[PDB]
Amino acid sequence: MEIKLQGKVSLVTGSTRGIGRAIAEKLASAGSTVIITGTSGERAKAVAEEIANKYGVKAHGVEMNLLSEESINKAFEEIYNLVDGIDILVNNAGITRDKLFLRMSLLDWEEVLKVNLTGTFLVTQNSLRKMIKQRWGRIVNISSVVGFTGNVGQVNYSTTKAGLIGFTKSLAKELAPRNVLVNAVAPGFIETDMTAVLSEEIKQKYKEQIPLGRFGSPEEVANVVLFLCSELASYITGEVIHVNGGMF
Amino acid sequence: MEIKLQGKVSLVTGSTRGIGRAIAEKLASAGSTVIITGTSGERAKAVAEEIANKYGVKAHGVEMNLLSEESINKAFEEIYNLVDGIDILVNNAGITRDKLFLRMSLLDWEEVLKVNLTGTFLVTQNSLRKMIKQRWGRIVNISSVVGFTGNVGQVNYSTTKAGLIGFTKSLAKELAPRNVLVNAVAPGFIETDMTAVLSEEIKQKYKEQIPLGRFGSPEEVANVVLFLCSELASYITGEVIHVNGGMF
Amino acid sequence: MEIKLQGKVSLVTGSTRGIGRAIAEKLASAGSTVIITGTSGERAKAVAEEIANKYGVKAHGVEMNLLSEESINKAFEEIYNLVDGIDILVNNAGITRDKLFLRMSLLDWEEVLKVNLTGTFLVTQNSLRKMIKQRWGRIVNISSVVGFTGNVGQVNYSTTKAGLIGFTKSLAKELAPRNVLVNAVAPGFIETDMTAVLSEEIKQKYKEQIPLGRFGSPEEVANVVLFLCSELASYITGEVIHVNGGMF
Amino acid sequence: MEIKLQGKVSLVTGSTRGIGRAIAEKLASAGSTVIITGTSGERAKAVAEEIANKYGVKAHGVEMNLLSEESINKAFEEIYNLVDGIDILVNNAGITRDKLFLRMSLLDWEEVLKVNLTGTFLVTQNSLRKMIKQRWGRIVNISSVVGFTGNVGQVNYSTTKAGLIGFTKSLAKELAPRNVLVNAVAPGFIETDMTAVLSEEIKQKYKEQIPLGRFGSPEEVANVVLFLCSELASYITGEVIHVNGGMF
Repeated sequence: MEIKLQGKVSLVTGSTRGIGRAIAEKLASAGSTVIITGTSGERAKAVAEEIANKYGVKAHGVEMNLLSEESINKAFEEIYNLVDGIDILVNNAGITRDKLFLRMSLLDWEEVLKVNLTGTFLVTQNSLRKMIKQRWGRIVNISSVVGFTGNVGQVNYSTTKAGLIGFTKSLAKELAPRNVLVNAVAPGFIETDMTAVLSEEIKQKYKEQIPLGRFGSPEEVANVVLFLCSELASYITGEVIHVNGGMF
Repeated sequence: MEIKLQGKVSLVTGSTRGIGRAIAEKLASAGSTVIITGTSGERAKAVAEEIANKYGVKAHGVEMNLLSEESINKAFEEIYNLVDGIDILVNNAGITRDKLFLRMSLLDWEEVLKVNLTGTFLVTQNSLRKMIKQRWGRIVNISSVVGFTGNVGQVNYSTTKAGLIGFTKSLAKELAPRNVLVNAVAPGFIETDMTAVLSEEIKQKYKEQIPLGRFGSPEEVANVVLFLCSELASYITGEVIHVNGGMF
Repeated sequence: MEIKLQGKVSLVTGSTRGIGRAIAEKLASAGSTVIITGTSGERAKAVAEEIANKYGVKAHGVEMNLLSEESINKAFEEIYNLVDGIDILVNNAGITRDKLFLRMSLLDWEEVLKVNLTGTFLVTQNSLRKMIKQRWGRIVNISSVVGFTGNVGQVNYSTTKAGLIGFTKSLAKELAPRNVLVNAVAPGFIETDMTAVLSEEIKQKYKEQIPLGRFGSPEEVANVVLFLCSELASYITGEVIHVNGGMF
Repeated sequence: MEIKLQGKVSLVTGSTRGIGRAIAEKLASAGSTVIITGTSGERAKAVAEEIANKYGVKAHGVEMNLLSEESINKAFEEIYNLVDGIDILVNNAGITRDKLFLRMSLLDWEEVLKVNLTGTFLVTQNSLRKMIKQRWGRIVNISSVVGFTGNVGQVNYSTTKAGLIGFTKSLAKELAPRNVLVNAVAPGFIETDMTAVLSEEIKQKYKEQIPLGRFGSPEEVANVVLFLCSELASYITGEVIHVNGGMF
């Protein structure tokens, strides 16, 4: 029983590092052609080159700043000149602009909404063509346990991660007749190189909230995304899969 | 067992008609001073006057266009010159721009998020002062059953109604230490004057999804808001109360 | 705005103390006739008398052991010889038999299910007659936040509290056409006399999980039950109201 | 990227037909040794023989009537004489005893609870030994969309399917420190040979509730169970994965 994606093209936004990069590497490991995006076109192309060398797949990197509608449509013009179209979309790009509510600036609130909700809206609208035409497509939106539980200092981020669930369920209903499945993965506390700036004390505090007693790895999140893009998830749509070690 | 709000001041956005107006009248019937808002200041002041004559409460109407930060600030400058501060905030104002996803324009999407999420954000930030200082306050966010089930033609609206849940849960956590409770009410299918433009045909349809076999009235939603503003809801925060006749 | 239940008859199981008693007193304070039940008929009649003297309502106490179908039937035979019928049922009686799963005996498991689910089933079947005939009735099931989050040492109890949600949602659908509303209240950590046997140590701990920073009182849970039995909850059915200070 | 279970032993209850048989065949297809159970030991051994011939795996059939604690412990004595122990448990066995509530017999209620909750409790307790010892184990409980939405005529079944979620989350927390993951799969409307007795009319009615517009196949449910038993689900525990074509 193997999962193979040879012949498919996957676009993973915000994949020059962290969870997004693990997701693109995981899809590449299953045979998928992959499109890497980052706010830096140079870094995106560099990462795409590394992934192609490591797994031997066709990979392309494009600059895409989800704060700009122009940057997004422009990245897609480049994308459609490189591939026939997109079969799999993983809306991973997302930002935080943390601040206690009473003092959150309008810009901190709006940028988070602009990238996490509007950027996801635009990227998804631009990726549907081939999927609807062939009646096969997979869209996976990366949400967060915080969109379900709420989190102090992240009212903007939590609002968007919960909003993505409404986005996922509504879009899944609209696209279901075309066999394009739309789902969400909600990671809990995942270890990335950024976790390195946390004090041992704060980290143990977070781990205490986790029944498995450990942070998950980016690859463990990527594995669930891979499952949703596989033939094993053909009857799942409009669903959220929590990957948080038992925390919620 | 009496629910009384005499001495309290309630701001209900988008209350010149529909559910918003029913909420403002319900709070006034319990003795609350009320602030009515609408895109038409003239209309808001007129409604405030009718409510004041009907229930005998102190009422004020102010123009507030949630799409405009300047309008919001100007409304609050007027409010704080009329009232000592706000004890109760009901975030009811919201819009829909229904379109199938494949037919949705960036403005159809951005306008709905700007009013429903960003307008709610700004109104809430501006209404907290008195609640926090006195360690008592109630914020009720009006979501919708479609933020939970998703709905065809409403990917934008459903995203915002789901987003208000993450907003509610996160804000509830940040303000809980100050005893300011933040909850949401998620109405199902409610009969308003906007409902008459639908066929008796399409209405019987919608009713098919409702176990109680009938649409709810605006007053039935308003009654739940009243409950959340009362002493009976003193240990409830970060919660969503579904008022949908058993459909979800 | 007055919540009055004069002329209504409420059966509250397991109401000789704790949350059950607070619920019965709260309903009596709104004018309801109340029926108190306990494993000790003598104790139930005594409590009924105290409540009757304190609020001036018609109150009756009956012995009801939910583990025993014969006890249940005998209690209802007595009830229908004292009251015309039941308008409001609060399924509050329940037990815990805490054990780590690997240490749980079949009786630790079966007793908890027999009382919490099967006893609730039988009491409810026996209380519907008047509600159905008159097209008005309210059934409130007391669940618990652990039925939602799960809890170590409580696999049996959590199974029953989660089960009461499916019970509530299904029964709500079957009775909705008759206007008999079925809802659940899921208290978080509530301070009762059973609480004093815990260390100030372990209590401060539990409080750590609570945003409001305090345990709720039995009266705060009772107030929510009262709300569900009032005219303010006429469009709510098949719903769970969490009363946990923001923990879930 | 392949999923292989060679060397592992999987017990699937109620696997002589339908979804349970698809699940056992799917695990066998990935290389797992499989234990088939049914109320008829003869049919269980026959199915096990067929699966072993089709996939070439070690397979064993045992009679197990979940209505009897004696039958269950006895099946396990046979099981432990055939395999070192159990690495994967799929609690699939479940029954319905449909009846409108007001007229449901106590036996219809209790049998459903006895098999779906108590049988699952006992089977799970008997299967943990090897898992806890080696710090690797996967338990998958088959729930149902009806445990979440409720369903007319199935208050007993819905109660148990929702109860299994509390069971899953509590047990996941207790076993997480041992790396034994406990999850649930909630199928929606799945086509089995029993679906053959439904009128074309009723079936179209059900399909109308499904966005994908079709029933899922037993194999599509089995695929999700396989995912949860794979290395791709190593950070998932205490979760429910809905497999219902977008219905909920």
